[PDB]
Amino acid sequence: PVKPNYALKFTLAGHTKAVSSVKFSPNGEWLASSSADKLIKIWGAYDGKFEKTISGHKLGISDVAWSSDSNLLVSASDDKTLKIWDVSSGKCLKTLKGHSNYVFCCNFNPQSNLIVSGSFDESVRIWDVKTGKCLKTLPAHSDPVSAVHFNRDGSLIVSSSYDGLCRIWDTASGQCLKTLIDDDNPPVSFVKFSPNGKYILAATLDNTLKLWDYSKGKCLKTYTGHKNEKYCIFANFSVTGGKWIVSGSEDNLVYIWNLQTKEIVQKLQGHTDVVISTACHPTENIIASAALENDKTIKLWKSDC
Ligand SMILES: O=C(NCc1cc(Cl)cc(Cl)c1)c1cccc(Cn2ccnc2)c1
Repeated sequence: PVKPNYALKFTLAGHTKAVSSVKFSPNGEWLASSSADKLIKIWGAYDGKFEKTISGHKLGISDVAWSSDSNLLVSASDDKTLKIWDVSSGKCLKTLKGHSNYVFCCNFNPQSNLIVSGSFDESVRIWDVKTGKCLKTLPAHSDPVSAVHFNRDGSLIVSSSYDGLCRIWDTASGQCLKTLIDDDNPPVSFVKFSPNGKYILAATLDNTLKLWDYSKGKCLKTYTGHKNEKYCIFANFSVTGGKWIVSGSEDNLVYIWNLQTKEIVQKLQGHTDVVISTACHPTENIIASAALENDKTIKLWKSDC
């Protein structure tokens, strides 16, 4: 497989405002979406069929994340709070209060007993799932936080911000172990670990994605061609078939790169506004995508490799 062949299979309509994020469940059954319309929705991952709507937040939602057993959800909202949800019942189990401004990004750790979050108050907080109380507050940045992610065994946390920085945090201690500085520092709009945990993928608002060896502090790969200067766009590692890099773009397209050669191998067309979020299915060659206010739709593409 030197090139994939993703083609549209389903289009998922429902949200009455801009979509903010989409995520696949670990067991591979479901797709979850958050939106500016305060709502969370669940969809069939193979058939694109609507399942249910989960409500509660008093303002818009920017992000959502699955637990490892596909039974819980955490969400980050403009009401300065996070909420933990039981997917089956639709009940709100906990309401994480702490941040003093918009909560923008969230994630479970591999063990799924902890939750990390980033906020416009320029901080990162570590929460306990069962008690719902905050364990650590990290003075991470001097600008809004754009992304937070656990590594493979949950021992590390990576974060990014509009201040231009990427930082590695020890989960147990809460100490700052590393700070990534390039030749220049444009705002970092996204970051996350690699599946093997050796690398991080970082995006900056100068239309550029990069692969970093964080321990040795050097850039290994660079990916360009798309447009990204205003929005924090998600990016993924595609591992089920060919080894690609997936990301949205401000020109209403989904870009797919060959991880090694850094070549654009496929560009997906269909949306009518900025593509803000993408995700990759855990066992099948399926990609999900979502778009902003003028579009409001979610799309499911499938490939043979
Ligand atoms: O780009 C956005 N706002 C502009 C912005 C962001 C920050 Cl952090 C700061 C400023 Cl000043 C302006 C945006 C809004 C809603 C949903 C997502 C998708 N997403 C990405 C990560 N989590 C959700 C991105």
